[PDB]
Amino acid sequence: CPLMVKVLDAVRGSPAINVAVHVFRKAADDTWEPFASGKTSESGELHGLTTEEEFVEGIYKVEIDTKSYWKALGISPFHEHAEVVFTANDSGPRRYTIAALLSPYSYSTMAVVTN
Amino acid sequence: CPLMVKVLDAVRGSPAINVAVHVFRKAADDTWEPFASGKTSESGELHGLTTEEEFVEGIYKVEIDTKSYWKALGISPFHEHAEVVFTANDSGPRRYTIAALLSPYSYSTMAVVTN
Repeated sequence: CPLMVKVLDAVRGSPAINVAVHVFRKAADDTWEPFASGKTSESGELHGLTTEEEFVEGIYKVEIDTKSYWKALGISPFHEHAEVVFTANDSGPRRYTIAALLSPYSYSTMAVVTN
Repeated sequence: CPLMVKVLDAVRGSPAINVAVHVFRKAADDTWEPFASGKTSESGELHGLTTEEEFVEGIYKVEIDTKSYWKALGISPFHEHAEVVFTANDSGPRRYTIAALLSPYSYSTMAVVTN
């Protein structure tokens, strides 16, 4: 699969489990259309979001529901959600891993694009 | 100034100068309404976006135009922009500094909130 999302918790030093993730694709009319979604696994990963056939060039948004994650742990967070917005280009490199490292008032996100 | 934005460039070890920033506020009908915009100075800072009177409670989105930054520097980055989405002023007025540390395939953002 061409798109994987990984979410980690910097407060507890753990995968961020059962985090809701929504992927959207930008439509011609510039609105965001649901594309795929899921919850992270026990390893903080969400696999299986799409297939090579379905994941065509375009602008995509990954929304990670960090607020709900923190609230279920009893912790007061700053953000409503985390967002990752990027163009998929299949000129060269074919697999995208979108990683997010969560803290209450900060987050870091990285993209690893390989093979 | 209740809202300040600070942007740094992790490739150069410097302020990220001339970075466009657009702030949106969610309206009663749930769409993102333009609220304020500006660009970072030579110190990577953006002051003057709003006033304590205008910066009412709401859900705000700070969009940092990182792709246009990397490309005005001749570089092809991953993200379209860096987004910071948060509820503001729901326990009374606060001052928010939204900071972002930029790399071509990653960024970190953090919020300092003071009363």
